[PDB]
Amino acid sequence: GKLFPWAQIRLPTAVVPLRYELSLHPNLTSMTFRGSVTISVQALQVTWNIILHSTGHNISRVTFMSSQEKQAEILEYAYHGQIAIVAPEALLAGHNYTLKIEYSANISSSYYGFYGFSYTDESNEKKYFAATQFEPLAARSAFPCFDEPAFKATFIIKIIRDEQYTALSNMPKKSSVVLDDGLVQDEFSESVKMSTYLVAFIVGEMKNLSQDVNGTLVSIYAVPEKIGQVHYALETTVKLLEFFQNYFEIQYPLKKLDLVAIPDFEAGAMENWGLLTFREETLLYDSNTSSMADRKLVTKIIAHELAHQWFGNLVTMKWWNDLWLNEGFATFMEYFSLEKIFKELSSYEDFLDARFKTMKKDSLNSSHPISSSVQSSEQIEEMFDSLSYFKGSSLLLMLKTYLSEDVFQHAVVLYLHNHSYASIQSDDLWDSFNEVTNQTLDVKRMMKTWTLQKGFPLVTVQKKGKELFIQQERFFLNSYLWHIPLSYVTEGRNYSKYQSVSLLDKKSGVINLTEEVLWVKVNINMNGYYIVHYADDDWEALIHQLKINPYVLSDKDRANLINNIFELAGLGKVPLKRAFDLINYLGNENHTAPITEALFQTDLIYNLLEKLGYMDLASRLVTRVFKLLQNQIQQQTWTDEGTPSMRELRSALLEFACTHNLGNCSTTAMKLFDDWMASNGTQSLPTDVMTTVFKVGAKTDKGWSFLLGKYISIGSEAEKNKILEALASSEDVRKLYWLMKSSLNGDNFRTQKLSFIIRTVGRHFPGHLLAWDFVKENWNKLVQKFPLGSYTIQNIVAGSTYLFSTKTHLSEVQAFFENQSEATFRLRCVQEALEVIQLNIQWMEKNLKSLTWWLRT
Ligand SMILES: *[C@@H]1O[C@H](CO)[C@@H](O[C@@H]2O[C@H](CO)[C@@H](O[C@@H]3O[C@H](CO[C@H]4O[C@H](CO[C@H]5O[C@H](CO)[C@@H](O)[C@H](O)[C@@H]5O)[C@@H](O)[C@H](O[C@H]5O[C@H](CO)[C@@H](O)[C@H](O)[C@@H]5O)[C@@H]4O)[C@@H](O)[C@H](O)[C@@H]3O)[C@H](O)[C@H]2NC(C)=O)[C@H](O)[C@H]1NC(C)=O
Ligand SMILES: *[C@@H]1O[C@H](CO)[C@@H](O[C@@H]2O[C@H](CO)[C@@H](O[C@@H]3O[C@H](CO[C@H]4O[C@H](CO)[C@@H](O)[C@H](O)[C@@H]4O)[C@@H](O)[C@H](O[C@H]4O[C@H](CO)[C@@H](O)[C@H](O)[C@@H]4O)[C@@H]3O)[C@H](O)[C@H]2NC(C)=O)[C@H](O)[C@H]1NC(C)=O
Ligand SMILES: *[C@@H]1O[C@H](CO)[C@@H](O[C@@H]2O[C@H](CO)[C@@H](O[C@@H]3O[C@H](CO[C@H]4O[C@H](CO[C@H]5O[C@H](CO)[C@@H](O)[C@H](O)[C@@H]5O)[C@@H](O)[C@H](O)[C@@H]4O)[C@@H](O)[C@H](O)[C@@H]3O)[C@H](O)[C@H]2NC(C)=O)[C@H](O)[C@H]1NC(C)=O
Ligand SMILES: *[C@@H]1O[C@H](CO)[C@@H](O[C@@H]2O[C@H](CO)[C@@H](O[C@@H]3O[C@H](CO)[C@@H](O)[C@H](O)[C@@H]3O)[C@H](O)[C@H]2NC(C)=O)[C@H](O)[C@H]1NC(C)=O
Ligand SMILES: *[C@@H]1O[C@H](CO)[C@@H](O[C@@H]2O[C@H](CO)[C@@H](O)[C@H](O)[C@H]2NC(C)=O)[C@H](O)[C@H]1NC(C)=O
Ligand SMILES: *[C@@H]1O[C@H](CO)[C@@H](O[C@@H]2O[C@H](CO)[C@@H](O)[C@H](O)[C@H]2NC(C)=O)[C@H](O)[C@H]1NC(C)=O
Ligand SMILES: *[C@@H]1O[C@H](CO)[C@@H](O[C@@H]2O[C@H](CO)[C@@H](O)[C@H](O)[C@H]2NC(C)=O)[C@H](O)[C@H]1NC(C)=O
Ligand SMILES: *[C@@H]1O[C@H](CO)[C@@H](O[C@@H]2O[C@H](CO)[C@@H](O)[C@H](O)[C@H]2NC(C)=O)[C@H](O)[C@H]1NC(C)=O
Ligand SMILES: *[C@@H]1O[C@H](CO)[C@@H](O[C@@H]2O[C@H](CO)[C@@H](O)[C@H](O)[C@H]2NC(C)=O)[C@H](O)[C@H]1NC(C)=O
Ligand SMILES: *[C@@H]1O[C@H](CO)[C@@H](O[C@@H]2O[C@H](CO)[C@@H](O)[C@H](O)[C@H]2NC(C)=O)[C@H](O)[C@H]1NC(C)=O
Ligand SMILES: O=S(=O)(Nc1cccc(-c2nnn[nH]2)c1)c1cc(Br)c(Cl)s1
Ligand SMILES: *[C@@H]1O[C@H](CO)[C@@H](O)[C@H](O)[C@H]1NC(C)=O
Ligand SMILES: *[C@@H]1O[C@H](CO)[C@@H](O)[C@H](O)[C@H]1NC(C)=O
Ligand SMILES: *[C@@H]1O[C@H](CO)[C@@H](O)[C@H](O)[C@H]1NC(C)=O
Ligand SMILES: [Zn+2]
Repeated sequence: GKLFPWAQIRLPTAVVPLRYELSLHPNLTSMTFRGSVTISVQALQVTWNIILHSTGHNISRVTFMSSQEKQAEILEYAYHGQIAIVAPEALLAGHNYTLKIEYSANISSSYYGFYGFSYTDESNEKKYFAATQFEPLAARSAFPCFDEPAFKATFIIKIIRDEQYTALSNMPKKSSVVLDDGLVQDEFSESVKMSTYLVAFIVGEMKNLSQDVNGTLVSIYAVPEKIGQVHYALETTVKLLEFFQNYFEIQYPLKKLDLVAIPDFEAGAMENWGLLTFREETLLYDSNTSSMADRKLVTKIIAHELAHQWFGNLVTMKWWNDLWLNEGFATFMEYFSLEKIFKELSSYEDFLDARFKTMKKDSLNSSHPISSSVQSSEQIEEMFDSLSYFKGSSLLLMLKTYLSEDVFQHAVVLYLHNHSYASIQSDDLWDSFNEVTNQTLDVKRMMKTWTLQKGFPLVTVQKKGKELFIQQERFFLNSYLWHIPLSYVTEGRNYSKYQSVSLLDKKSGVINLTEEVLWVKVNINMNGYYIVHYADDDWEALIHQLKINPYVLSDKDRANLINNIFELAGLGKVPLKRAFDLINYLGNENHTAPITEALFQTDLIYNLLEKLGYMDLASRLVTRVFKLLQNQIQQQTWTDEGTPSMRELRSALLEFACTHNLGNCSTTAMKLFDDWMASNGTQSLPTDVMTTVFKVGAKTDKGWSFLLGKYISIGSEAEKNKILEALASSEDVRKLYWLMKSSLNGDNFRTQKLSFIIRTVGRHFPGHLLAWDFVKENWNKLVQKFPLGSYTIQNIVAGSTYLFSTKTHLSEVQAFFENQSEATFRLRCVQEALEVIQLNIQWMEKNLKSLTWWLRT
């Protein structure tokens, strides 16, 4: 880079793009493409060079176009992904110029950038498909551009395809001219002002189902064989689109909106303006073969991706340090829209579980402020983590419960209007709230520690007569104050309940209770991003109540108490026995949210013990939890009867009983599976129990082979994923290895399912070591397919490491990562992984001998 005219990661500010015209001629059979982009730019400062982004481009020609065309010289700096155009005459300030670069390139074999893949039809024909995934930083691999989100421009896109293939892009199509040799050239209309990471184009054989919605054509695309499965998606997109245009008070601005089920896609979906793109398993749906977890997944993702058309596309963060302004808003709007127009799905259970898991991570010293400087490519990819998504929506949810829902909307609508087709940073949002409260509250001041400081506060609560003493401190095990909007509910001696709110912006304070009260619970429904720790008498009060009658608290409040007690046991604020004391109430619980959280704490302790060789202790622990839930597990029916939350409770209890061979569930499941196999896979299996039935079946070599045959045979991808979870839960190490190797190479299983497979293998005893070895031995190939730092990698590092609980393993994991580049060693997921092992070591030090005692007999 020493003879390159630019020394920094971030492009200069002296030249800005106005309009791109991109012409691509891709070849899916040779996996290459020819390109010619033409950029109109304006120079704001006198410069001799244009610094631009480009990787993997064999550039044949560069010309400064006018009348007279001037050839220009081009320099490359691949370490920074940058190229430098040397101008023949200096670019003057206040002038604009038009640049043209003709180039050729390979189509990607990764999931990043303009990538191409191959699939097999039902008629057993091989088919070719090409698609884009640019966010965060791959647009530059497709065409030269100013590949930073603040450089918003307009795009005209042109594709030369073979006539059998459809070409979609962000904007509607304008023209189609038929050329020689079976080729068409599709031209698309010029786009709105957008960032380069949103540009998208697809080439593949696809059918469509469309509906006009008030002048905007809404279409669902999929390969021809799956087109019968897009109806639900179409219905749901219409509902959410009219809900969002109403709540935001800004119409969706493009004449069409496409949603595309891509046969091979790593993310769950991508929010490209006008061309939303999804995994097949996250868009297609069939009530006959898809569980209610599947339904809810399709509807969540749609809600999330549609919300990005306003939060992210219309209004974009200036730089990736504020990614949470896109992803936090989209995740809030996803779960908010679901509670207003799809209450029945009880999506709040999903949002609550996700916040519980984000908080465990956010509690580690390897956590970062949700707004953190990032400059390196891997630092940018790592910004796509749970904090951006679920601590960002928790910040919004804390504000929405604090201020009115009406105040919140006012601020949202004002924010989006002011900043349409432009860029924003954190303070711009805190301003819009300040304007809506007519500057009474200083939102910018209150939101400071939540935005700039990692972690969350521990609120400690003690009752003294008719008052509550409240304090706050940082939640950590070896820092500024937070402005904490506190909520409490309390039951009086006349058995009357009251709730109120108070804002703790100092270290300590006293809440005046107007009466004397039986118990008190702070942080209603965990609408605040903090953990609450009670004095001993005040835990006991809440525990005594849960045994007498748990239903004076909501089911979110009860899930919150189980999560907080166990997380406070890890910290050491309460002995582990008090956690177990609390979930002894579970005999009277029959709601999903609390049972789900108890089973997770239970299963996490089981999976830890099992790896350490304490197979006896683990099993004692599940049999004690089984007795607590015995009545609930035995009521369960093997059907799809009931509300969504009851169907989800059914799957959790039958999965927990079958997995630990408790009761006769094993036997019921084997009988149902064996009758399924006799039918040759044609008998009705209830969707709710299909994971569980398959898993039991996959434990024999006959049933394993049978399941595999239908995996490569059936048309329901959601059913295929239940088969894959059952296949990957075999105890036959040869088969597990064969499953990972196969997904990694793209044969039979697609590389998109690898993270799922690796994690399933690594969760149980047979594959535990196997999965971590596959990760270590295939690290370099993994990082060819998935970018270093991205969520797929974070998910693989975490899922293969987090059940290690020995000093030896700690040093192994650390030393393996030190043998990689510093960029790899200093990845946040790698550091978080090392801290989680260290906490396992200490948790076992503190709690093992006493756990052996309460399970003695
Ligand atoms: C990327 O590089 C490619 C390599 O140079 C380039 O060339 C294209 O390559 C692909 C892949 O090989 C070809 O697609 C395949 O085409 C064949 C043959 O298609 C022709 O024949 C069929 C039917 O006749 C066949 O029938 C029997 C069995 O039925 C065969 O045994 C027999 O030998 C015959 O091949 C016919 O239906 C096709 O007609 C199509 O196109 C015409 C106009 O071109 C239309 O009138 C018609 O409606 C129809 O759409 C065709 O004449 C086929 O068997 C495969 O299934 C597959 O379709 C391309 O044909 C080939 N193109 C050319 C011009 O050579 C790619 O073009 C290049 N891509 C880009 C974007 O540049
Ligand atoms: C999760 O768990 C909670 C707690 O167990 C459930 O709530 C309970 O639901 C049961 C339903 O079986 C309730 O029991 C019902 O009692 C009703 C009337 O109670 C009055 O009368 C009894 C004596 O009969 C007194 O003890 C009491 O003080 C009341 O004054 C009955 O009407 C019900 O029987 C009905 O069904 C049968 C057969 O269908 C009919 O033949 C009858 O005519 C009658 O209509 C039933 O016995 C219990 O009271 C509830 N308790 C609480 C605390 O809520 C939730 O339902 C459960 N949730 C889920 C999703 O499973
Ligand atoms: C069960 O027993 C309880 C006993 O507390 C009964 O509830 C109380 O009922 C009495 C009589 O009706 C109420 O007394 C009245 O209170 C009026 C004030 O109402 C508003 O303020 C209350 C408290 O305000 C102070 O405290 C809070 C918390 O620190 C601060 O934020 C405020 O700024 C104040 O300093 C709220 O509880 C209430 O909902 C209103 O917001 C007052 O104007 C009247 O003149 C009278 O004094 C008493 O407020 C009730 N207490 C509570 C906690 O609700 C209940 O009725 C009994 N059960 C049955 C069935 O009757
Ligand atoms: C450099 O290139 C820019 C970009 O094209 C030129 O600026 C452009 O100027 C025209 C007007 O001369 C703008 O069009 C206007 O649009 C508004 C509303 O959309 C309309 O009311 C006007 O009647 C007019 O049509 C245009 O928006 C503006 N920029 C862009 C990005 O479109 C500029 O003139 C060129 N030359 C120089 C010396 O800078
Ligand atoms: C697939 O999409 C096309 C549009 O791209 C649909 O055919 C169009 O129908 C719309 C209204 O639904 C009209 O605005 C267009 O003029 C039609 N175009 C053509 C070329 O006929 C078609 O209906 C969609 N397929 C399904 C099954 O809905
Ligand atoms: C259906 O489309 C029309 C036209 O796009 C919408 O009317 C627009 O509403 C916005 C918001 O107030 C105005 O800024 C435009 O000027 C209106 N356009 C026209 C032509 O009147 C209409 O709101 C849409 N339907 C719904 C339910 O929102
Ligand atoms: C927690 O992590 C922080 C940073 O992630 C560590 O703080 C650094 O400590 C070194 C000590 O040599 C300093 O050079 C750095 O400046 C510190 N970073 C910051 C941001 O101040 C700290 O060591 C860790 N703490 C614990 C208890 O593990
Ligand atoms: C629109 O957004 C602009 C930012 O472009 C807001 O301007 C900020 O306003 C606050 C409070 O007045 C100031 O402290 C900032 O310094 C301003 N920023 C800039 C860059 O000027 C403006 O408040 C918003 N307008 C409306 C009508 O809401
Ligand atoms: C805490 O709340 C209690 C109950 O509302 C307050 O006690 C009341 O105080 C008012 C105002 O002085 C008196 O008129 C009543 O006689 C009291 N009621 C009862 C039932 O005792 C107390 O003043 C509050 N303290 C603070 C610091 O706000
Ligand atoms: C059970 O289902 C399987 C599909 O997994 C069937 O296997 C197919 O059978 C037909 C002919 O019967 C062949 O044309 C296909 O190629 C087979 N698919 C394969 C082997 O992957 C099987 O036939 C079904 N059982 C019965 C009794 O019909
Ligand atoms: O691949 S995703 O699984 N797809 C996806 C996209 C949007 C929202 C959700 C969601 N909603 N509720 N829970 N998750 C999931 C994922 C990527 C990153 Br970065 C995450 Cl954080 S999640
Ligand atoms: C670059 O493109 C030129 C012109 O098409 C071609 O001759 C040359 O082989 C290409 N080089 C590489 C390394 O792709
Ligand atoms: C395309 O791939 C081949 C094989 O890896 C490589 O030699 C060539 O340089 C690639 N093209 C570009 C433009 O990098
Ligand atoms: C299992 O035992 C329960 C009683 O706990 C009984 O109702 C059920 O029928 C039994 N299941 C089978 C398959 O025998
Ligand atoms: Zn998103």
